[PDB]
Amino acid sequence: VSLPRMVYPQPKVLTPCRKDVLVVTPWLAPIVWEGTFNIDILNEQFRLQNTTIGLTVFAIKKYVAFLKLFLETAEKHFMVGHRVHYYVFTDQPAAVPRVTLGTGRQLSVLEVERRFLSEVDYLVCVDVDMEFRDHVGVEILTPLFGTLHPSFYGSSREAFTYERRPQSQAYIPKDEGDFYYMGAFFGGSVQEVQRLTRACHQAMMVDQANGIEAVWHDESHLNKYLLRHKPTKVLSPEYLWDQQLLGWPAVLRKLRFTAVP
Ligand SMILES: O=c1ccn([C@@H]2O[C@H](COP(=O)(O)OP(=O)(O)O)[C@@H](O)[C@H]2O)c(=O)[nH]1
Ligand SMILES: COC(=O)CCCCCCCCO[C@@H]1O[C@H](CO)[C@H](O)[C@H](O)[C@H]1O
Ligand SMILES: [Cl-]
Ligand SMILES: [Hg+2]
Ligand SMILES: [Hg+2]
Ligand SMILES: [Hg+2]
Ligand SMILES: [Hg+2]
Ligand SMILES: [Hg+2]
Ligand SMILES: [Hg+2]
Ligand SMILES: [Mn+2]
Repeated sequence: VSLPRMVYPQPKVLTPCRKDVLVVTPWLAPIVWEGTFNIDILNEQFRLQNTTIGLTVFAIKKYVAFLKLFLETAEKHFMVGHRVHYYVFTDQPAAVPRVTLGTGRQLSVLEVERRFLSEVDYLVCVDVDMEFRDHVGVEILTPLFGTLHPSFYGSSREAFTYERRPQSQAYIPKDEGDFYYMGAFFGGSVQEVQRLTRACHQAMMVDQANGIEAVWHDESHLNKYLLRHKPTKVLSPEYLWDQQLLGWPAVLRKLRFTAVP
């Protein structure tokens, strides 16, 4: 469907978006930083498609305590204006807090899937011991995306904590690797996310049988997958930070999703 008339600042071809950071990967995938996108145009594009975003989180044992802040802040900053379906996987259904949600947003509690394919267009998978502090919207939606780990975004590949043992399916040699993605925030279309989760599950089963466990578990496999299946968008550390441990550097114009102290 055609976009309606819109009035906004004209993009300037001879004026770089950001001159301090890389905003596009070598395989032409945008790296999402504040200043690279006009959210009004993007909101229009995704709303015209009546986009539904599923947000999945696991809250087991004492982690159910993080749900209230997580959901409350998600209501203020996550995909506001769009259809959102929260999926909370927990071992304590009765412990899930009663959070008030805006219109067009719902929450499903699953006690511990084709359902995802028929319910949402995109799946966003994150850790629950976090809080949203600023805008996290449709600028992240794409077939497959990963997020730059805050501890290695400025490091050389040799420093990346990839699994280095050739006996592991998550193995990545010192001369390979684009970025080190953190397992705490990834997503994409339901189809691509299920392909990724299926691939990692099978790879971890193989390691299990071979008597080996990847150095950083699921994250090690996530990195191996994204190395071989390039993400169509990469999120900057604005999307995964810890102000207490890492402060607020100039390169980050916004701190959007952070660890809870
Ligand atoms: O006993 C646990 C351990 C982990 N988690 C989930 O797994 C995520 C990632 O593990 P964790 O946050 O403990 O380590 P980090 O990922 O912070 O290194 C947690 O945020 C929770 O979402 C959980 O629900 N119960
Ligand atoms: C849960 O809170 C967050 O995700 C915010 C960012 C935390 C940044 C932590 C930086 C220090 C290292 O963290 C560890 O890094 C290894 C890989 O080297 C793994 O990713 C661990 O899960 C992570 O805790
Ligand atoms: Cl998840
Ligand atoms: Hg720009
Ligand atoms: Hg997920
Ligand atoms: Hg997750
Ligand atoms: Hg994998
Ligand atoms: Hg897995
Ligand atoms: Hg994975
Ligand atoms: Mn965490």
